[PDB]
Amino acid sequence: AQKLAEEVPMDVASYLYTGDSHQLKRANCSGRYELAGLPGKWPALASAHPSLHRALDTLTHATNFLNVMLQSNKSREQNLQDDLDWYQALVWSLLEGEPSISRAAITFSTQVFLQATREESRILLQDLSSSAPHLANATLETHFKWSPPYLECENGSYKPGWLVTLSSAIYGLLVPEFRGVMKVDINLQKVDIDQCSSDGWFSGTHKCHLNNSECMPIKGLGFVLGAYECICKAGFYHYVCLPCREGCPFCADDSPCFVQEDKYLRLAIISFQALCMLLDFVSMLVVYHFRKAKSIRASGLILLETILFGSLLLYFPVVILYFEPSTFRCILLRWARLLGFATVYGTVTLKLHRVLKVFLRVMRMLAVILLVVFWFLIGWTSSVCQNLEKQISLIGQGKTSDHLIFNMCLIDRWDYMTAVAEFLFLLWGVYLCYAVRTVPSAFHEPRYMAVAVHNELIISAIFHTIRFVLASRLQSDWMLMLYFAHTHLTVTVTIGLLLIPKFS
Amino acid sequence: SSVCQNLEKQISLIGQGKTSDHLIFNMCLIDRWDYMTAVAEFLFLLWGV
Repeated sequence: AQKLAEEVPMDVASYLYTGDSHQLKRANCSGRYELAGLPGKWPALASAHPSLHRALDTLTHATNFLNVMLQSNKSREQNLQDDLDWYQALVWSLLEGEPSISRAAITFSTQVFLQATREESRILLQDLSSSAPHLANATLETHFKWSPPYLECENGSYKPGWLVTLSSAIYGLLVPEFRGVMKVDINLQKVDIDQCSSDGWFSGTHKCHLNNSECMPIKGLGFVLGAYECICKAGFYHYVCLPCREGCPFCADDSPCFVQEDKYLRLAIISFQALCMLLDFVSMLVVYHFRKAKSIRASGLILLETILFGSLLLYFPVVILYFEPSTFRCILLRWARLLGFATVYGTVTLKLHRVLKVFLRVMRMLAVILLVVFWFLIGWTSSVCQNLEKQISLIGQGKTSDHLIFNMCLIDRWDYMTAVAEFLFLLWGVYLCYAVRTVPSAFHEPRYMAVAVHNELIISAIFHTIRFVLASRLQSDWMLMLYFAHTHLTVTVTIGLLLIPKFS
Repeated sequence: SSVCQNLEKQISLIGQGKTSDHLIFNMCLIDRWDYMTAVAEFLFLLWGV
């Protein structure tokens, strides 16, 4: 409607859309404009500047004045002596009242009329029909007469200004009739208009509807189009308002907000991780086949398969942290860590305790610490889920280093003291191995395990250290190498020292 | 540690009251930890028994 309604006035669209001197400084008009529909629905001073009210006020004052005056009894029609002076001074003061009332006429015949227009400072006035006086439209009516914006031209180029008129028909004086027509016209061209108003002058926000849309319009200049600036709300800007590439505002570009990946790297990483877990399972089967010469008695078949189930319980964290951080990730992480940890190293150290008694009842020591670890997962798990899944803190976090973003599983002071557990439960065995210093068998099994223990203490301490130190400025790739590296190092090691000799 | 490093000042507290019908009463209170505490005491003395 409004869009198709723009193909209305040729050599005026510069005066309409640009509101420009192309249709004004040089464009043959030979006709005044007409807002009888080029306005809003009708605004009728319901969508009003105050100036409308001021104009109507002076109008109605003069209207009542002349009506009651003409309603004076015995209407003489005495236009001879001085009544002409009264009407002349009246129209002078009239057009002198409004600084933007350009021309105005007043006719009274119960063809000739008084008129005046602002030349520079005086009311260029003469007893001749001018400004406005529509006896024709008053007879057609046979209230006041609203009017239309215009242009300073009837058979000429439309000069500066677009003229909106106010007009009325002089009610006569014991009945009434049409006895005159008085009307003025003011410049409806320096009149601020609103394309994005809720209701205004034919407000159409046809530049920013929804697509990250806001209209932050150009408020008051005058009767000019293209005066409704729009804003591109939280996305890109290339009359283009666009989204972001992601839920990541400040999209001066539509660039991405995440780290660059190294997928090809990650494939082989995971494959090699499966390699080690394959070796784990495989060697468990190796055990359950070849169980009948020295190793079987000195080293429990049971206790071996314990350790391997440990390693297979253990290697998960890697395959985890290739995948994305959901909160359900982090918890499995804590699960696998502590379970593989205790389940292996308990049996390890207990063998040595038994050795030490031979110097001078296994599982009824081990199931204890497995118990305590069960308890722990439960306690901490519930204390985060039931009471912190929703309320206060967030675990899976989108943390940013510098330009980019990355998700990750986060920490808590809990896992600090957990690492410290690792410290001490090894350090026991370390005391153990040290003072048990010279003690025989055809294996140097104690030297083997003691090696494991010194290894893991120093090195798993380090791994936990270099994760907790600077996690808040990590990418999601350097970390993975860390996990891969330390777990392969220490634990493939601590497999091999036990398994290697027990073939040859 | 959980208290003294996270929820000391930031978001939560313990000095805390509820109401019977429309009247006030403050106290300390609980979370899941005291639950697990109890269950440990239980099992410990079970072994003793």
